[PDB]
Amino acid sequence: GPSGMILKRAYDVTPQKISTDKVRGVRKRVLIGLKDAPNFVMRLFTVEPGGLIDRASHPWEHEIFVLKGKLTVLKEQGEETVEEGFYIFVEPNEIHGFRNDTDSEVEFLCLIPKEGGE
Amino acid sequence: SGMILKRAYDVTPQKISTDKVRGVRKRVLIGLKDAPNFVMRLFTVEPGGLIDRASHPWEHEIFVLKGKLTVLKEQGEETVEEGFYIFVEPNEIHGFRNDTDSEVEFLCLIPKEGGE
Ligand SMILES: [Cu+2]
Ligand SMILES: [Cu+2]
Repeated sequence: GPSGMILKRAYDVTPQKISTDKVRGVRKRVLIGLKDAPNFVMRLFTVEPGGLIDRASHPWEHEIFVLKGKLTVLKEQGEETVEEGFYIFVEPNEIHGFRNDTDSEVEFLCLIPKEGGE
Repeated sequence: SGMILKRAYDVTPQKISTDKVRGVRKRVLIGLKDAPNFVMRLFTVEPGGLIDRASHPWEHEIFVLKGKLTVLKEQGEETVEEGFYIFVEPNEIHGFRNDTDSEVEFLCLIPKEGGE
């Protein structure tokens, strides 16, 4: 493929609104997307206060790193909150979701294999 | 289980000190034991630390978490700060240095073919 390196301020990517049956109060920046990625993509999610990524599962994993705030993680059984500096691994097909129960924006990096989209 | 939630700091850093890498610690957050496709590491570069120029047949996806990171390119260099992401194409010459007086941290993901 192509050569070179991209170095860019993540906030120079505009946050795009995500609105689906199971997602509300969320915006996403695609940092390293399908157009460039050999294998996996990098997104930066912003969860607004009260925003919800409701429980779901899908045939690919997540690798997540929490950048800002207190994130509530929804599990098959119950929930647990983590904060900036936590990582999360979600195996393929594992039930998961996220909620922001705080009054300030939560941000996390979320990487998936590119077969799962961007 | 099917979900791991952990404070990255709690993962034991590994000291690296070789002919090409000095003053660097590496945490493997999501490693080969868990990862179906790609691995997640967190590097700490001490003041004056160096990851010297190299290339390899896999990409890097990096996010700068803390500090001012000097990025070595095939020729020359570029400094970036916390809040920058870096995509290094496969085979591109790259490395890293910390010219500041405090620790620099960055997240670094590679496909599993690259090891952890
Ligand atoms: Cu998901
Ligand atoms: Cu490298």
